[PDB]
Amino acid sequence: EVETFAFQAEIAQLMSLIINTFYSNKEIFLRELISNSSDALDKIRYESLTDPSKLDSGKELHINLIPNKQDRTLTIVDTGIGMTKADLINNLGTIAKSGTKAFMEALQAGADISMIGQFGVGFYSAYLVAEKVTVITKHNDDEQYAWESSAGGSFTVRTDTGEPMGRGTKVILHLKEDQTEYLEERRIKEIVKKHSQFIGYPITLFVEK
Ligand SMILES: OCc1ccccc1Oc1ccccc1
Repeated sequence: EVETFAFQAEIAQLMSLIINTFYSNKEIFLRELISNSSDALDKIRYESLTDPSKLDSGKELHINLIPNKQDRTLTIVDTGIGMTKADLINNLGTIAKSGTKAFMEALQAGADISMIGQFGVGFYSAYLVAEKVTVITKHNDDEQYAWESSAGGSFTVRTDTGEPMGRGTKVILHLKEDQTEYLEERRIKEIVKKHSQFIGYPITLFVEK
């Protein structure tokens, strides 16, 4: 049972700008996704301060980076608050309509694409490097769902049949054929050290083979 949705016109416009604009500094996608994961981990931490049972779905608060050269995927996993089905459909918990508006007024006033995260739509920087993005998520108040989009104006949502997650979000980047440098251990390490060195949660870079 797969539901197919149209992006709001402004989000489709943001996504086409990210895909079609010539912009070499693509590596900031990882900073933006790690920052999103950190924000989601902050939220479940804050909720657990007054209700410890919110961590019954998992006490550990962390971020994992999993490259897979055979599948040509880079997966960013966190054990944050996760997203309900409603949040997934509503632009993955973002204020994407007003954020895109603010972002594009900034771009014509001297900003560049690397500043996307200041406008709440940093998730969509995934399409700097990915031809398709899958988002698997589990929130304490909902079931496990899979969101997917290859851009082109539509996304799908289905109940996830895969591995149970407990709580949190998994962003699977199906990389473009010429963006496989982001599967290389030394390149990911360099980017994490450059842009994410002060994130307040353990970031574990998995190795392969
Ligand atoms: O988990 C990071 C993440 C992944 C995909 C889309 C948005 C995300 O950012 C969140 C999600 C939920 C709460 C707060 C921030």
